Amino acid sequence: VYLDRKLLTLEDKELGSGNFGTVKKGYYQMKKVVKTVAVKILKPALKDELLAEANVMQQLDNPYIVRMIGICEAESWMLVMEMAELGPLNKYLQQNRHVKDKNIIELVHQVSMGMKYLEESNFVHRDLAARNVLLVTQHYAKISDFGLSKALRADENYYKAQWPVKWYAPECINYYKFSSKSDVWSFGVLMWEAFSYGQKPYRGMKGSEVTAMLEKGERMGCPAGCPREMYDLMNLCWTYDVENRPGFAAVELRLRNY
Ligand SMILES: Nc1cncc(-c2cn3ccnc3c(Nc3ccc(N4CCN(C5COC5)CC4)cc3)n2)n1
Repeated sequence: VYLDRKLLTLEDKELGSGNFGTVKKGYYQMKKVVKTVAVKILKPALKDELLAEANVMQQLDNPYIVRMIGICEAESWMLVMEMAELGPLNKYLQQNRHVKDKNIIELVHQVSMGMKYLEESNFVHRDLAARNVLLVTQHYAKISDFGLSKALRADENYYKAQWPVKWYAPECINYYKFSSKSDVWSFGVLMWEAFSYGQKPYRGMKGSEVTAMLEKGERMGCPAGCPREMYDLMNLCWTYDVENRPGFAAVELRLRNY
């Protein structure tokens, strides 16, 4: 899974950044054709964290998950992935307010299929948000940013940590337990973000203020122009009790029929 640095050419402009360091556009010389790529370039536990991210991506093979090309150890550690040219979903929608709601449903349904696969694979994403959905085209979305993801043990359906608070279900905040159902709650917030054309959720509120609101049974309101069925699904994703909240099979199934 180890790439040749001479076969990788990086562009100076940067696509994004994270605690890991920077993301740059590049080109990798494949078997004959050259492939456009996005490269995460490492800036102390980050190397192990980047390698863990690569380990998850190596195991995943689904049309709605960003594909990794490989890793390269050169001037810095690099995670080379196929390029999703149109970038993060939230920024795209902030700049393209005329996408049809039908178009949004198609994109959020694609996200549920990638997440259904991840759930079937017993991986939890733990960072599912509109900023981590990338557009290949306006009609093809892929899930990215597996830096926090975990492979669940064969005998448990959750990972217990020893944070993007606004995307986390109550059981994550209160008990530190992350499951596919926790990702479902995030998917509900992601849906809200998508239908709000990339506005931030719980605008102007502290994480502790968000937690108090949810405990009161309050939820974000319906974004302007959002179809009732999609708001209803969001509310179902925001079911307080992990046991009664739907899984991705149920979410994906509802989205497919709609
Ligand atoms: N963890 C992070 C943090 N940041 C980025 C990424 C990231 C990861 N990936 C994996 C595959 N593909 C991508 C990708 N792709 C991308 C494509 C286009 C843009 N945009 C840059 C700004 N641009 C304006 C400046 O000129 C117009 C709009 C398009 C950004 C990212 N990004 N991962």
